[PDB]
Amino acid sequence: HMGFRWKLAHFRYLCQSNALPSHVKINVSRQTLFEDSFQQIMALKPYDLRRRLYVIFRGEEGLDYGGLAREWFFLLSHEVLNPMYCLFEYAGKNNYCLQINPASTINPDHLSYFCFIGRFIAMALFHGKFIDTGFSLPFYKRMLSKKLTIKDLESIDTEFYNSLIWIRDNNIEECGLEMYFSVDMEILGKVTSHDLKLGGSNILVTEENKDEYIGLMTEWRFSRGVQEQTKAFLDGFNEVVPLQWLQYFDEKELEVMLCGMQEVDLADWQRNTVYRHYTRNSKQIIWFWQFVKETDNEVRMRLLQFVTGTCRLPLGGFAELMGSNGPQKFCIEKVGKDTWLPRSHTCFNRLDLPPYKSYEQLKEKLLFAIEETE
Repeated sequence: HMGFRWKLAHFRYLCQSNALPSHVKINVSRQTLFEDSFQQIMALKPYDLRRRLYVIFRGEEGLDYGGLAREWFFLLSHEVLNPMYCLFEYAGKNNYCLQINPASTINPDHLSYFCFIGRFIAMALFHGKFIDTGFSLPFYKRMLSKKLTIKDLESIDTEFYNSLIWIRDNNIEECGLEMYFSVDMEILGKVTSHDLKLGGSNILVTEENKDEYIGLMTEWRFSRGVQEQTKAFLDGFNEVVPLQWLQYFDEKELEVMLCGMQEVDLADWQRNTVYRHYTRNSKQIIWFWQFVKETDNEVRMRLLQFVTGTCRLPLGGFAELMGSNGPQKFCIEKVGKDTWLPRSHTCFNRLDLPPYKSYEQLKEKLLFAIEETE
């Protein structure tokens, strides 16, 4: 968003100064890639991954170049991320980035594999290698130890989000009663209970606490069924790249560091945008497009994650954007008044754009929302 270039160079320098001598060799077959990569990497010390890397596919091919590193991180990235291994699964369907599968527990060694994946993604970052990862912004928030907001919820469970929203800005009734600081959970035949805090199953939710309740229910919704997995992943990543080295980045910057910056096709974007209470002839829309045309590609990318929840576009361009209902094109809807700030609903690839009075005001308001979002 701003001094991102500086933060990036700073990270690069940090990795360079921490580089370790000698090297590590990785011998894997083009179709046993996942399993052998796992065995070899886990048999090495985590700091060994900070040494030079020599990946020799014993599909016993070419001669030389970190093009194989790039291919490896690319390939393995799709294998580890492939839901066929039961570690990760897909989000809002038939879409694409991914989520830690609560049922990974089937594999009794899933935690060993999550540690491996964490080491591998930290390794990619340490060597400035890009991966086709599908991690969500909130997962990145977790990596950075940034508290999840109720907005983050909106992009994961619209139903859960709607109930917590009501509980928030609204006093308990005509729809509300007794709720406690516990959750009476999922997957297992027991009919049991989980406390959100010490003795929580006995603490009634009131019109004074409810704010902590909301906080605790949000975090629980994100890590439910995946706490162990998440911890295993972060511990592995941390041994290779200390999470502290990332403290200056926000979740949107972290995503870009892993997938890489890409150019946005403005014509594809414009012809595949839909509108609500706005038209291509609305002055606000004419200004919106003039604004996207004028700014940096980095601003464009931040705007995409603000609205869609990611900087990555599916194969096929904007015409293929998906929601949790199937087709969900980029949408701009008019709301509130010119004094409001723009807002978004990533689950719907929707931007709420107040009817501003001038280009300058639109520009100023969008930029603030795009960068200052937190």
